[PDB]
Amino acid sequence: NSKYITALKRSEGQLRGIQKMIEGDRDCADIVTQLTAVRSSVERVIEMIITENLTECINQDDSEAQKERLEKAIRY
Amino acid sequence: TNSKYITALKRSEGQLRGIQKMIEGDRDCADIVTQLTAVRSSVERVIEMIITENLTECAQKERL
Amino acid sequence: NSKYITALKRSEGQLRGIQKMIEGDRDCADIVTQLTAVRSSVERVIEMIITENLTECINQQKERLEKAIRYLI
Amino acid sequence: NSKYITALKRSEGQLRGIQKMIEGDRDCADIVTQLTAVRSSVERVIEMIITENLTECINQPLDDSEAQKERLEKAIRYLIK
Repeated sequence: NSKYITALKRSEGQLRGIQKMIEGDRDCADIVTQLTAVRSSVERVIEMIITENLTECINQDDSEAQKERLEKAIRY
Repeated sequence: TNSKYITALKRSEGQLRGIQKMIEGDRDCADIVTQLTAVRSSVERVIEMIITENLTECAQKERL
Repeated sequence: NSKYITALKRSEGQLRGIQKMIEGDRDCADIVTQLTAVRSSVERVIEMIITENLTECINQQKERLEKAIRYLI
Repeated sequence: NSKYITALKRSEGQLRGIQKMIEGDRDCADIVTQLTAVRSSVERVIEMIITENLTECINQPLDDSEAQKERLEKAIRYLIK
């Protein structure tokens, strides 16, 4: 649980860093590179919740477990 | 053009604080996945707007 | 088992058609959307084989558990 | 573009491979190992067409400037797909 808190705190702080870069008129490729890392850290939190939710979801839903399986095959 | 993207990332920054409050109060994790997917999409929208901002008047900035 | 002849044979003719489209020097957006359709239907066949594997372990045991650790590589 | 053609031929041919692994009933962790292999070869073809299209869009641009923002369409497909 609190793993996901600290990871989302990292993503929140990185978005504050990117705001300070846009304020500093930093280069748009440097902006896009850091925004890309934020996108990836949020997706990593999504992957970790869907992994944990699958591994208790098979020990038990309805047809929302196919969403979890769809997600894991698409990320694979 | 700066404050446009500042405001959009301030909105995403606060949505990540909201999702931390959702995790701390133990909500259904479909709701959490949906909100994080909205955060990822609003970040992707800012990426897309910045890239199509400069490549009209672009030298070289790229990404994968 | 023999449900999935048809989606895979469709994905075969789909990839043959993309080969003709690239041969026909046809538009790139059309080519990558037909390729994403291939990849999605192959993913859907993966998804159905995983899902009916996961139901078949329920009403009969490590076989659910290394199905779970398959999805997480 | 024969470089794409060889990889799509490998993809069709082991799709026949997966189909005739269903026509043995080979049990199915090995057929989804092979289906995963098909999926990732099609995805690395998709990524290759998309990058060399993107460097075609930037490096060899259209003479209509407003129609050269089909940069916008390849960037939106790059991001959300």
